[PDB]
Amino acid sequence: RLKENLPLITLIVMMAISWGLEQFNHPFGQLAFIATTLVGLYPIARQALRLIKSGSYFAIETLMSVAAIGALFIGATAEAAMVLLLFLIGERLEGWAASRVSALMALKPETATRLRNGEREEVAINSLRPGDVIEVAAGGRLPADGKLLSPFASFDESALTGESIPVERATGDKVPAGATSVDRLVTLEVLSEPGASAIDRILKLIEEAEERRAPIERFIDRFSRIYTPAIMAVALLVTLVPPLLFAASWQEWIYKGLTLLLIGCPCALVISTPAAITSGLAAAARRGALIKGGAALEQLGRVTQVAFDKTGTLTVGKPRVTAIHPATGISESELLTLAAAVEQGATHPLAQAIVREAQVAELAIPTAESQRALVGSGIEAQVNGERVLICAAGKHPADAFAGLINELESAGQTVVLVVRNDDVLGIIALQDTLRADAATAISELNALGVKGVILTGDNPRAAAAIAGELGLEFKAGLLPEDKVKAVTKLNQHAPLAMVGDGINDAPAMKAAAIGIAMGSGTDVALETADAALTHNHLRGLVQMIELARATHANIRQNITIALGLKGIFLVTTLLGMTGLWLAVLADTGATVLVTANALRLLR
Ligand code: ALF
Ligand SMILES: [Mg+2]
Repeated sequence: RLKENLPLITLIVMMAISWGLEQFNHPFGQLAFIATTLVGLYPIARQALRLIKSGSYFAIETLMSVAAIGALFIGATAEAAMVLLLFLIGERLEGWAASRVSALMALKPETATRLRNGEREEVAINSLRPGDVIEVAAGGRLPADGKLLSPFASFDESALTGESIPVERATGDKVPAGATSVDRLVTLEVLSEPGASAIDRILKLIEEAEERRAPIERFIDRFSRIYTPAIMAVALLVTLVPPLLFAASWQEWIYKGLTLLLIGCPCALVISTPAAITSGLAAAARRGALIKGGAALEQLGRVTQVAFDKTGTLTVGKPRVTAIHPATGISESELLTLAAAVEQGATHPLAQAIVREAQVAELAIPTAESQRALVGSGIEAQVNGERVLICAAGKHPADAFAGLINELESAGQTVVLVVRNDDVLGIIALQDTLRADAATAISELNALGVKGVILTGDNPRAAAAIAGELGLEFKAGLLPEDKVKAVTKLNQHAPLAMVGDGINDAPAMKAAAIGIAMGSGTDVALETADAALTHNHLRGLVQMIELARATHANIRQNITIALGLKGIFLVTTLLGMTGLWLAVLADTGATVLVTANALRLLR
C-alpha cells in the first residue's frame, strides 16, 4: 500500500552510499553512481516507453529519460542522479495529492417481505416482480417503486426531495423506492423491475455524471509537448552546426548537446504545482475544511458560481415555531401548552417543534388521555376533559383566521390549527429557518463575485421565503434529475460548486465542477462530494474559495520562478558562459524558492 515511496528512499540511500564510494576508490564509485542513475531511471524510462507506444512522443518523461541516458555516456552521473531525485520528489508529492457508492447501496434493503395467498415470505430484492404485493414495516425503506394499496399512509421521501416532512399518500398514489414508512405498516404493489427503482435511477445519474467528467490536463504536459521537442531539436543543432560549419570537434559538441539535454530538464517546475497544492490541502485541513485530492482544489480555485441546496444546507433543516395566534380569551401560552399537550410523543417534526417550544418556555405539559390519529384530518387527544385536535390548515374550516392563514402561508410558513369541540382555538406558524451564518456567507461570496442560486426540491413558497431573505434566485419542486439539468446548464456558462446535504444532491454534486457537502449531511452526500464542511459553517465556504484562489496564484508565481531561472540559465548556457553543474545548482535554488513560496499558503 505504501510501496510507492520505496524508489525514493532507495534512490536516496544508494546516492549517499555512491558518494561514500567516491570517498574510497573513485572508479568503483562511478559504477555505483551509474547503478543509482539506472535504478532511478528505470520506471521513468519504461513509463515513457509506454507513452511513445500510445502516440504521445514528447511527454516530460521522454525528456527525462533521454537526458539521463545521454548523461550516462558523459559521466554526468551525479548530476543525472540529482535531477532524477528532484523529479521523483515531484512525482511523489503529486501522488500524495490524490483522492483515496456503498452509502447509497445501503439504501437498498437486501430482503423484502412479499405477500402471496395470505402468507409472508422473505425474498431477495431482485425476486420482486411488478404486481407483487410487498409489505413495508414502520421505519422500513421501500425496496422498490410501489403503488400504495393501503388506504392512507405518510412517507419520508427525503431521499428524493431532501425534505423529511412526511408526505400524506392515499390508495393508488405512487411511492418511490428509498422512501420511509413513518408510523404505520403499509402494503404496496411493486411497480419497478429489479435494478430500475428510484434509488437505482439516482445511482445511474451519479455514474453518468462521473463519466461525463472531462479530465483536466496538467500544465507540465501541455508545456512538455512544445518544450521537450524544442530543446531536443536545439541540442541536435548545437551538436551538428559547429563541426559542420566551424570544423570543430565532434566529441565536444556531441558532449555539449547531451549536456544541454540534461540542463533542459526542468526540475523545480515538476515540484512547482505539487508543492502549492500539498500546502493548500494542508492549510484547508488545518482550518475545518476537508478536500479530497488536488484536482478538487484546482476546480475550487476556478469556481465562480454556487448552487445551494436549501434544507439542511442554508437552513438548519428543522421546523421551528415562528408565530402563535390564539383566539380571544386565550393566551399564546395556553394555545401552545394545549397543542403541546396533544402532540407530546408524536414523531412528526412539527409536533416535536411544538413540544420544544413549550419546553424552552417552561410551560408544564399536562398529561393527555386517549391520544390518537384522526386519519386524514390530524392528531387528536383529550386534555382535561375536552377533545382537542391539532391539524393542517387545509384540513378544517379556518373561520376568522382565513386572511391571517393566507398571509402566513404566502410568507412560506406552515400553519396548524388548534381545534376544541369544532371551535378554532387559534393557529400556530412554523418555518425551517436560516443557519446563523448563511446571510453573511452569501454576502461574502457576492463580494468575491461568486453568485449563488438555490436548487431545492421543496415547495415554491417555502423556497421563496428563504431565497427572499438571501436575495438569491431559485428553482423549486425539483427531483434529482432536474437538479442535474440545472447544474449542467449553469456549468456550461461557468464552473460551479454544488453545496448540499442530501442523497438527492449527490447527482448534482457529480455534475458540478466540484461538489461540497455539509458536515451533518447524508452519508451519500459526504461520500459523493469532493469536499466537506465538517463544521456546518457556511462562511467556511468563502475561506475555501479564498484559499483555493490563493493557491492558484501561488502556483503561477512558482512556475514563473521555475520557468524564469531556467530560461536565464538556458540562454547563458547557449552563450557558453555557464555549465552543467551551475545549471543544476540553479534549478535546485529554484526548487528551494518555489518550496519556500508554497509554504506561504500555510499562513
Ligand atoms: F435539502 Al433540499 F432540495 F432543500 F435537498
Ligand atoms: Mg438537502
